[PDB]
Amino acid sequence: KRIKGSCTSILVGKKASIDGSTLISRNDPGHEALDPQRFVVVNPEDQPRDYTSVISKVNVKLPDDPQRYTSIPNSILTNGIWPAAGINSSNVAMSATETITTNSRVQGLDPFVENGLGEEDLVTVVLPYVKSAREGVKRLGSLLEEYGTYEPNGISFADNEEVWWLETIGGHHWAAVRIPDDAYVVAPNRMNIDQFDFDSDDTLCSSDLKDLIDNNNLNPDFENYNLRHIFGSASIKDTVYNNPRTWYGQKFFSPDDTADDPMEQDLPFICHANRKISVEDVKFVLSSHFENTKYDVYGSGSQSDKTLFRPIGINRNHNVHILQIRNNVPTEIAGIHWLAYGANTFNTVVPFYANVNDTPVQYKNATGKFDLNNMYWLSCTTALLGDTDYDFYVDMRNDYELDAMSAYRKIQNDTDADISGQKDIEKYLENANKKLADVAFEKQNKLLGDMVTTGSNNMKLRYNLND
Amino acid sequence: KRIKGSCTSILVGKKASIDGSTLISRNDPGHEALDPQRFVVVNPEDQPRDYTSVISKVNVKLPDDPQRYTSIPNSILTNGIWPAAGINSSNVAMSATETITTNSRVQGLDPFVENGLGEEDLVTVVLPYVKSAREGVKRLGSLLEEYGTYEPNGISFADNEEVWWLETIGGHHWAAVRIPDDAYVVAPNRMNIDQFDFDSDDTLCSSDLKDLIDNNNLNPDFENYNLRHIFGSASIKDTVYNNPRTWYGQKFFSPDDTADDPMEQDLPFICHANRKISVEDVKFVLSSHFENTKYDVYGSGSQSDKTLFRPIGINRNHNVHILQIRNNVPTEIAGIHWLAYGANTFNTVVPFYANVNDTPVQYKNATGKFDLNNMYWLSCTTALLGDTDYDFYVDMRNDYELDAMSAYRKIQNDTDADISGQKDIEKYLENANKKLADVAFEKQNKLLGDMVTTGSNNMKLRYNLND
Ligand SMILES: [Co+2]
Ligand SMILES: [Co+2]
Ligand SMILES: [Co+2]
Repeated sequence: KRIKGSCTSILVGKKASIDGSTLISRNDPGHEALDPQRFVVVNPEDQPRDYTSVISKVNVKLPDDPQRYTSIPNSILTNGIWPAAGINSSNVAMSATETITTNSRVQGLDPFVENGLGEEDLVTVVLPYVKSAREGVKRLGSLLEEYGTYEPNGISFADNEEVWWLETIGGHHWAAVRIPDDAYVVAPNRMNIDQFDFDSDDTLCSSDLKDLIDNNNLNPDFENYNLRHIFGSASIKDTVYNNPRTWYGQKFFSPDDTADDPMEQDLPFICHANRKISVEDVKFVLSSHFENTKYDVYGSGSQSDKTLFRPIGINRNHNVHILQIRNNVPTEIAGIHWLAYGANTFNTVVPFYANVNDTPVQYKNATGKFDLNNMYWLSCTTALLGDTDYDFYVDMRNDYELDAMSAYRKIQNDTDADISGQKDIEKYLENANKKLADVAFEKQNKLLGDMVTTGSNNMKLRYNLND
Repeated sequence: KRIKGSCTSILVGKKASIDGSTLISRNDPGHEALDPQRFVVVNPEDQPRDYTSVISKVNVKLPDDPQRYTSIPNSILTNGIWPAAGINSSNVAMSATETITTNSRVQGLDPFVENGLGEEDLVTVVLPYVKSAREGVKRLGSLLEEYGTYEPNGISFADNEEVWWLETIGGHHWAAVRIPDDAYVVAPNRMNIDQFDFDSDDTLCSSDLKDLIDNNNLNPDFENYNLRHIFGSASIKDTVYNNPRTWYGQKFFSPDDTADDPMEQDLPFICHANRKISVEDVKFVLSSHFENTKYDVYGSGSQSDKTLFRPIGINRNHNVHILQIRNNVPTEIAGIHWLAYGANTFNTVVPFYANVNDTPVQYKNATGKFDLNNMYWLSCTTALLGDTDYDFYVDMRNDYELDAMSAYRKIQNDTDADISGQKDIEKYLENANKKLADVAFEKQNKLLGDMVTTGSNNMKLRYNLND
């Protein structure tokens, strides 16, 4: 047995969002436990042409024309801080942090390959060599066929037009679905793809997948093809660890199409919300642990409805990551990395422009010993002070996030609105990303001050007396 | 009154399964507690021609042409280790470990015969002399009429075409139903056969059964014949000990045709699933404790709608045995003994080929004192280590079972795919069986290492903390 944790992905098609962007997202648990959030640029320079896989050490030959891409690194690993997600210079987004499920019937036919690729390799070997989400699908599929994989994975791709969800199937097979423009998906650590039309333009798969199913008695259904019925799981672990997370998201976006059983094994894959979806919505769902009277995590009653469902995106590590490819803006400022910051219950997402060659100084320094001029330690301070009397800080937490998002959006809007006469767009965007980093810091500083100010004024008469 | 245990049987017709096989199954009563369980081949020589019944010592003369059959034994008795189930060289499967019920009106007419056959005799005196599921039914019926029985029993027979369920009735009578091709049955320790057509090609019974009923006011119903209404029980014990097990299986396979009362006395015998049934499905149901939200064994809060409704297969004594006769392959490799291994919450089923003259060296040795090279002792260790922190080990346990099953199926598929050019099929299958026993061992060995490794690092920062 080995490594890896719990993740929830939300995909939004370009007509399903409030601003016409595509959205792919994820929340992330860490394995060891320090979470300084960094984002990194990988220039064609730094891209290997003879790549060696992280766990398996197999050697992979990569094309010689890699695109610059921005990367979001991860946990403790067995070989270097591999990219979990990213946006390349063609505005293609990819995220490969969603472990899914399988079953023993297909594994008996196409087993995990112990010397295969793992999810740690996927962004590196796919993202720099494709100019569309759909190319991302075909290239990854072709690489699974060639090198195999030792894991069950779900991978999201997006560009300004399309969103694709790819699922690996056994050691070498795969299947993928184009999310409709007006649709959204909530996907936990369980194989998600349901009804599947091999003919469709909206689908892609191993060229032998249908024959693989038909010739080996893999299909449990009397009619049609449901890929997660065929290749996935419907286990006991799913009902408490995966399905309630799907259910919760679908209850939020589609309250009138979603019944009341968080354990349901056949919640639809593709959904239609009753309204357009914002970045704030996605952030909330990826942050929120089922909270209305039902399933806190936790407080006032019940706990006969509790302890045994799985919180999102809290257990914790709490990093929400949202990749947005916008429309109706010049293509050079379209790619946005909404990066987590962080941390505890005081996390926000900061909208960095992805189209840059260098990063704000904060994300290459240390992050050595405690220093309140450093964003990490300031966050840790705010985090720790937060659990003092935490529902004395619950209402100033919501104001903090609101006020910080507001400040981030002001910068994004001002930057977008003044793009037209700029002679150096890349430096222009570097400067915006540095304004964002600065206000993210200033906001948490204002937060530390407000907590201490009102805390010292409450602790003062939690000690009881006088007029 | 005297000996015996709790059993649940599941029967699947050849069009009801995912792979075109017939399935008969049972989970296994603990006798006392010796649960290293054997796999045994019985050659025609070792078959008595003058058989002596186990308890009653009555003498039964058997034909002189017995077929080779594989047998699955037990522990404690007053005489030996009788075969509970088996597959013969004609690919007929039989299982006789399902005690049922009766009533005083039929017993008042045809009492149990104190010196008759009991379930310990049935496989031995039926299986070696029949070439079809249906012949097994006719022979058992004839043997009950002749020697009588002291018990109420349910017996399943299968070949590659048909599945039959026979129920003994009083001292000498019996009735049997052919399970339809597209149907399945969940049958606990209660007389199961309901609506009954004497005329039918799909039924067999005592030639006087209808007359017995009509002439003795045995029929409680205004119209037609329901055999368990007439001959069986609808008792208080049935509502908590039998019916919930039936209900649970029917909820799992036929969720939209099954209501929500587990105590229901009139759940149908024959059922139609909403999907095709896998070996994995059958294993899960025969293993599973009634879970989720309502009634575990045991759990959530608060424990009186959580009950005297009892777990199958937790009492505990979890040996799942599935007899499969495949179609889809040559007849020489069609009979599969899915055998338990085992044990505690750490059991899997291994698909041993039944068409062999010898058994893996595993099931011929001692079974002496503690030795970690022995499958039994290795199993006890992982089992005991399992109840330290039982849901620190539950998620690596679901992966253990999944991963072992996959490795088994890989071997099964490879063995099957290369059968046509084999010159010594018997030696070929013995070798495959030895691969299976080995990998099952190897897989349990890897589990011990993984359990100890993760255990050694979690209880170790019961430090209560810090990096
Ligand atoms: Co067509
Ligand atoms: Co350009
Ligand atoms: Co039918």
